[PDB]
Amino acid sequence: EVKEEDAFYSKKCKLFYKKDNEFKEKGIGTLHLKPTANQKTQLLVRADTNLGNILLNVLIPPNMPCTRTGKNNVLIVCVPNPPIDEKNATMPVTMLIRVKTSEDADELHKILLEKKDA
Repeated sequence: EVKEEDAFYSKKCKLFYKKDNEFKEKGIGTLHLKPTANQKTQLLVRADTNLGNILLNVLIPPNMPCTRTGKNNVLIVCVPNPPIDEKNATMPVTMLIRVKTSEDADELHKILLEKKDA
């Protein structure tokens, strides 16, 4: 039987932001998608390491572009919280999520589209 959990979509993955035409590992952790007080979806990512620190906590906006790269890779434009850049703080940054199975990637991208739809 399937256990109960707040987050409907939970899978391990690695975050990576684009800085100076390069990708830097933000921090290994697991993504947790769960509904918020509002009709919107809240995005949260817990650190894989023992230390349970928030890697990225933001709210899926109404307008968000999607970019599916490779087979098991996924890219999305969103505001990093906390923000890495001080000047571009307001402006979002490119983030890439590398999953274990190319299957998880597709699903992850698909869901998002639906989440942003409503």
